[PDB]
Amino acid sequence: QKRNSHRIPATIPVEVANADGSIIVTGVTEDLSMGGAAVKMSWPAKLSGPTPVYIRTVLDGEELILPARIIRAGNGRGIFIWTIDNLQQEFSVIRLVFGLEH
Repeated sequence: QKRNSHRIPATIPVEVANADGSIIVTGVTEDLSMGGAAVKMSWPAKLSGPTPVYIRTVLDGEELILPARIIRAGNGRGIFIWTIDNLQQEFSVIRLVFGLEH
C-alpha cells in the first residue's frame, strides 16, 4: 500500500541482538519512522544482507521490544526496518514513533 514515514529524529538508548543471540550491542537512535530505525552503533560483523534482530528500548517508562531486520551497517550507523507480524508488533512501532512525537 502507501505509508507515511512519520520520520522523527530522536536520541534514545537501545539494545540490539541478532536472533540467535550471538551478537548483542548497545547504541542510541538517530531517527525513527513507521518504516524502521537509524541507530548510532557499531555492528561487529559484515552483513550478508537483511538480518533479523530484536531492538529493545524504553519510552515513557514502558519497555518496547520490536523485531526488525538490520539492512545496513557502516560503523557509527545501523539501519533497520521493522518486522510486523501481528497487531501488537504494529502498535509497539506506533507507540514508539508517536510516543516520541508527543
